[PDB]
Parts: sequence; C-alpha cells; structure tokens
Amino acid sequence: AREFKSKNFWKAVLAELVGMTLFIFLSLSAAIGNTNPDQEVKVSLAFGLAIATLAQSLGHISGAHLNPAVTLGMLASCQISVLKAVMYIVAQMLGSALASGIVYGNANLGLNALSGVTPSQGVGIELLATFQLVLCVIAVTDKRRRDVTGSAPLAIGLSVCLGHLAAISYTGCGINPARSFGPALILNNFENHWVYWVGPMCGGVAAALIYDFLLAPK
Amino acid sequence: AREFKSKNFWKAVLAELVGMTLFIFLSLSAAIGNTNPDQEVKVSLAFGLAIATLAQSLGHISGAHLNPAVTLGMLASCQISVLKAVMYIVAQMLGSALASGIVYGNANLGLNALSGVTPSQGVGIELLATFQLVLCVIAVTDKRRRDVTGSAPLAIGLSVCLGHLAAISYTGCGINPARSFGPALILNNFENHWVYWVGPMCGGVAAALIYDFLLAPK
Amino acid sequence: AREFKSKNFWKAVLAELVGMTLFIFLSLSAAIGNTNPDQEVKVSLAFGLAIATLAQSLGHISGAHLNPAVTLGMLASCQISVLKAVMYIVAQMLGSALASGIVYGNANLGLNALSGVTPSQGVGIELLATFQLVLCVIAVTDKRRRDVTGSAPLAIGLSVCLGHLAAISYTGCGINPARSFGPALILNNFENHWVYWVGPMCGGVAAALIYDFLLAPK
Amino acid sequence: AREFKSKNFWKAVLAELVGMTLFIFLSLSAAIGNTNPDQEVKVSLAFGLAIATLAQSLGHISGAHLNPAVTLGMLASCQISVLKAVMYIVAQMLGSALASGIVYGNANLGLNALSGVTPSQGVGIELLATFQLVLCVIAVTDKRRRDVTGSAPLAIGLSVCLGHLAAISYTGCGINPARSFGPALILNNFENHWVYWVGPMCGGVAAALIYDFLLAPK
Repeated sequence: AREFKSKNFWKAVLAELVGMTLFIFLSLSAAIGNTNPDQEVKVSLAFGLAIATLAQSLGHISGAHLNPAVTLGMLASCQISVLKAVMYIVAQMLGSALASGIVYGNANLGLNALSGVTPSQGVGIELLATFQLVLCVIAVTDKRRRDVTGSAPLAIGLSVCLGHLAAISYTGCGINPARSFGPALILNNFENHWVYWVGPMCGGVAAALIYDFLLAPK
Repeated sequence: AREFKSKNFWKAVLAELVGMTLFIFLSLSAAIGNTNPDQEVKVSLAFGLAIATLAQSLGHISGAHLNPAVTLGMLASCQISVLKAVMYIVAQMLGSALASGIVYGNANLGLNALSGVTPSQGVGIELLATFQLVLCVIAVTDKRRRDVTGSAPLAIGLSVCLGHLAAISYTGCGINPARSFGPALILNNFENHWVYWVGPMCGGVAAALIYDFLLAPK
Repeated sequence: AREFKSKNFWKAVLAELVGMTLFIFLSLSAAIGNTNPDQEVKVSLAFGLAIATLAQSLGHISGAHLNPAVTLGMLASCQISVLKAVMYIVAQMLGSALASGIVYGNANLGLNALSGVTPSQGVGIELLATFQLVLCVIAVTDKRRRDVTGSAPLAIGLSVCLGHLAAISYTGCGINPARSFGPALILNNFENHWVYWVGPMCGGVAAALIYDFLLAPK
Repeated sequence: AREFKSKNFWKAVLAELVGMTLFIFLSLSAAIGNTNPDQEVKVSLAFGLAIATLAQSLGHISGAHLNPAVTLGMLASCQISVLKAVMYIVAQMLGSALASGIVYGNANLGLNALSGVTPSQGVGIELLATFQLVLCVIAVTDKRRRDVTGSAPLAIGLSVCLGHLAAISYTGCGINPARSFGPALILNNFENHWVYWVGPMCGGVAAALIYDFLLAPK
C-alpha cells in the first residue's frame, strides 16, 4: 500500500499538524506571557516540556518530530521517505503559522532574533544547539539499542530545554525552522530568518551523519 | 459483582478523594505561599509535581484522575462507567473544597481568574491547555502501547506543569474544574467560573475524540 | 544469620549514615549558599535532587530512607524490623549532625523555623507534607506492583521537592526529623523542634496505615 | 584485537571528544549568557541537562564520562583500562579547551573560582560534590543491578545539577577537572586551579572505593 495512499501515513501527517499547533500555541503563550532575562528559564522549560509532552502523546503515531531539522535529520538517517519529510515539514510550518496567528492575533521571545551576536555567530550557535537536539533524537530512538530504559520523549524534551538555556540569550533559540517561521510570517518580520533555517538544518543533517557514519555505524 | 457494590470501586473513589485533597492542599499552599510573575514557575512546578507524585502513588488504585476533565475524557474514551465518572467528580470537588477550606481558613494564584483576556479568550486558552493534558493522559495510559518505558505519572505531571507555564499569566491555569471550584466556593467568588468548566471539559472530550477517533483509532 | 550479626545489615546502616551525611551536606550548602523567597525553588530543588540522587545510588543497599519518617512508615508497614528502624534513625541523626557541623562550622533556610504560622498549624503542614512523601515511597516501592516503569528514586526525590514547594514558606519544610535535628543541635536552637518530629512521624505512620489498610490492602 | 588498535575504542574516544565539546559549548554559553546569584539555577540546570542529554546520546558508545573524575572513578573501579582513562581524559581536556575557545573567543560562572571560601574549604566542597556524582554514575551503571528502571543518563545529569546547586556559590562548581581546565587555559587564569583537580579526583576515587569495597562489594 503506497505511502501517499496510506491511512497511517496521513494520520501521521495529521499528528504532526496537531502536535505542532499545540507545541507552538503553548510555548508562545508562555514566551509572550506576563523582562527577558527573567523569562529565560520559564520559556526554556515551556518549550522543552511542550516537546516532552507532545512526543509522549504522539510519538507512536508520527514520531512527533515537530521540527523540520529533526525531520531532515531522519531523512539523512534514511529513516523516512522524501514524501514523508516534505509533508511533515509542510504540516509543521502550517501548524506553527496557525498557532502563531492565534497567540499573536519584536517585543519578546515569541520572535527569534539575534541579540549581541552577528548572523554568522548566530548560525553557529543555532547549528550546535540543534545538533545536540537531533543527535539526542536519533540516538534515543535508535532501534538497535536495548538500554534506553527511561522516557525517550522526556530526554528529547529536556534536550529542547537545554538548547534554549544555551542559545536563548544569543538567538532567542530557534533550533526548529518551523517554530521560527510561524512568528516571522505572522509578524511579517523575516530579519535574519535564514539564520534559523541554515543553522538548524545543517545541525540536524550533521547529527545524523556523525551518529550514523562515525560514532554508531550501521 | 456490581460496581456500586464493589469494594475496589469505593477504594478507588476514596483514593480520588484522598489524592485530590492532598493535591489541592499542597498546590494551594505553594500558590499562596510567601509578586505573581515571580511565582509563576514555582506554582507551575508545585501543581505539576503534585500530580506527578499523587498519580505515581494512587494511579494503580483509581487511575489518579484528580481532575473532572480527565475523568470526562476517560468517559468519552469509554474507559470508565458513568457511575465512576460521577463519583470521581464528586470526590474531586469534595476533596478540593476540603483542601481549600484548610488552606484559606482575590489576592493570589489560589483563585483562578482572568488576567488581560476576555472570557471567550480564557475559554479557548483553558481548552487548549486542558486538551494537551488529557491527550497526554489518554495517550500515555493507552494499553495497546508497548513503548511507554519511562514514568507515565511523571509525563502527566510535567504536562500539568506545561499547562501552567502556558496559561497561568492569562487565566491562572485551571485545566481542572474541581481545582477551580474549591477556592471559588471557599472564597464565594464565582466570577468567570463557567470558563473553568466549559474550557477544560470541552478540551478533555476533544482530546479523547481526536486521539481515539482520528489519530490512533480502535 | 541474625540481623544484628549480619554483614548486609551493617552495610545498610552504613549506607544510611553515608547517604544522610551527603544529603544534608549538599542540601544545607545550597540552602545557606549565596533573600529567602528568592531561594525557595533553588532550595526545594536541591533537597529533592539530593534525595533522588542518593536513593538512586544507595536504594538497593539500604532502601535509602534517609528520613526517620520514612523509616517509621516502613516499620508501620511491617517492612523493616524494630532493630533496623532504630539503627537507621540513629544513623540518620548522626549523619545530619555531622553534615550540619561541617556546613555551619537563625538567618536562613538551614534551620527549620515557623514563619507566620502557629506551632499547631506547623504540625499539620509538616504532617501533610510528610504524608505525601511517605505515601509516595511506600507506593512506588510496593513489591506487588508491576507498573512502576520509570525511576522510583526520581519519583521520591520529586515528592521531596513538592513537599518543599508546599511547606517551605510556612515551616521551612522539615518533613524529615533528622534533617531538622542536625541544624537544631549544631545551632543549639530547639525552638518549635517538636513540630518537626510530631508532624512528620504522624504523617509517615498515617501514610502506611492509609495505603496498606485502606487503599491497597494486603 | 588490542584496544589501541581497535575501531570501537577510537570511536569511544571520539564520542568523548565530541560529547565534551558540546557539553562545554552549551553549558558555558548558558553560564556566560545574558547577576550571579540570579543565574545559579539556570546554570545548574544547563550543566545537568547537558550531561543528561549527552550521556543519553553517547553513553552506549563510550560510557559518556565527559569528566576526568568519572573516568578516574571507573579506573579505580577496574571498569576501564589505563589506556582508555588516559585517552578519555586527553579527549575531555581537548574538547573543553576547544569549546572554551569558541565561546570566549574573571567576570562570570564560565571560570570556576573560589567565592568566600579558602582553597582547602574549596577542595572539600569539590570533593563531596564530585563524590556524590561519581557515586551515582558507578551505582546507576552497576551491571549487577536489575532495579534501575528509569533513565540512568537523567539520574547522572540531575546529580550534576545537584552538585551545582550545592557548590556553585562557593567554588563555581567544577566537579569535573576538564570542565575547569578549558576556561582556565583560554583565560590564562590558573588561580586556585589545583583545587578543581585535587578535590574532584579524590572524590571520584573515594566514590569507587566506598561503593565497591564497602557498600556493594564484589
């Protein structure tokens, strides 16, 4: 039964849309909330617990990538088809834009922005902070392992939290191109937006290649 | 042995009363503690760790719903009888009113209240923030799964924490009609109280229908 | 081989001494650190992560009670001998006094003290905040269960954290008579000290009786 | 196949280099971020979640020691060869120096420094705060156990977090000689640096001896 014609495939695409819409609605709500060094841990926790909770809730349905950089890492890791990667990323961008429009209707941590770093510094920070996330996703979901006895969704969520703690005061922490894209589109502010695509996507592919080709090869 | 006449049933109802009384006593104690943007993470953590701990302690006895919206989601998911849902919700409301009376004897995060949102905005925020909670409960307790290797009680507690991080600065975060009801009754302040019933109950039913009828169908 | 003459017994007593000394050294170091509403989450986390870590490290050797109220609950639950309970509590008091003397050599959260509550209010707060802890310990270690798939040490540590979030602004949060005793002895300040014995010990026994005689009977 | 000539050995050494570089890049980024009592929980969480995430990601490849004191404890515990300990520590020092150079290019929590304690007090604080970490690593990875049902990487990360909560306001919390070494080398400031070697290494060896020779003997 071909993937494009398969009920399970489109349920998985729907889970990604649903999960992304909730991820961005909840996280942006925390980030805009009710200045910005005070919010850093709260926001970091909100994004990380949002991913932990939605991956626990949907991961068995779609994988709960909720992140084009995770999806691209899985594609580079040959774990998903090109069709799945395209549809997941479309669903992620749509869900993020939908959530952003709800939450919103500059200023705060909703919109990723560089803070005291240049664009090329921001690209490197986003790359390393996404690299560690996609490395964790790939490693903790590696079907060869028998030693992942705790919660894989929680490990991924806490890696999202970690990426925020590291990057939020420099780039606002995107590590997720669809998460950056939603508020950019809604606010019609694409300043430095390419940083939040180039960095995370290179980091996600780099994580798949380093895990799979060097560290724990097939 | 009919449910109404069953010892295990009434032990489960008692666990819900006991667990709800402790959940609200401990969480309200943290929320009233010893202004309100400073408390947000502390309160969010207190409610989430309270649910994580009591679900770990009682979940094998009653399911540790401790939440009419979770109970209604389980009923919509056909996992509990109508009799169980009624008695659980009565036990939850009673436990919350009892705890509230102990803790108390406006002002703070004890009493859910709208803050800078309209009632219909508050209903939508409560709905989405409860939806993600009941989706997590239903998904993480789904008996078909074999992949929930970590702590299901902790996942649910962290989802409670997440719901607070998202909603607390807008609605005070109810996501739990009995949790809202206790302080409302004790303080005799039912202003906007219907928000904290309509939102969470619709969210809980919506979560059961979306999980069970669309995403991971039977 | 009689318990008093058994090598495993005295290794377990030694684990309790060692674990208690580290628990109090690390937690008091955080609590005295470098005013007190600002510290509440930090201190709450330090005590809870200290118990989570030491129970993960020693729980298979002694049970890692590290708490006379847990030990008394286990005795009321008929899971340890009277001899073990006595020696554990002596080891816990000694370890706490030793650690306190190291850390120290009023003022702060090192010494449990009532803050804006009467002694009888403090007894009830300590009782409920210990009750939920010992209920969690007993429930999560219940050998009949097969559903505790996550970390039992982490669940207990997070319950310790929860008890702090609830009680710290009222009583300083003892929920552990040996933890209260060390700084009291070192500071020679036993004001209201009986609160921190009566409350937690009644709570621990109450938790064993309610779990074992009512909720999940043998 | 001799260890020095083995592909798996050098993949493990590479994992340590990679994991250490990410651990220090991410943690130092959080610690320098964007004064120092405000940062304590954020920094404590960043270091602990960094270890939790990288140990979850790499632990099956190298053990994810990421810490000369853990490596020396494993050597004292006879779980790794002398060759492995040397190469791991070289890889850890190199990765930390590399990351430090990236992040940096006094002042803050990047560079471990004594704060209101003497060098010999700092040595004892570093020793106890490392002791509890290496005790946790050794205990939670003990292959004889069957009761470690949760996440071992998360337990170790939370122990790292705990060590920070205890030690950060006194020594900046090294508990990891390569983590101290990187910023010292990059900033060319080795003031009190021996504290951050002597304390943690003695603590790590002490943890192996106490676990293995006293508490849970072979």
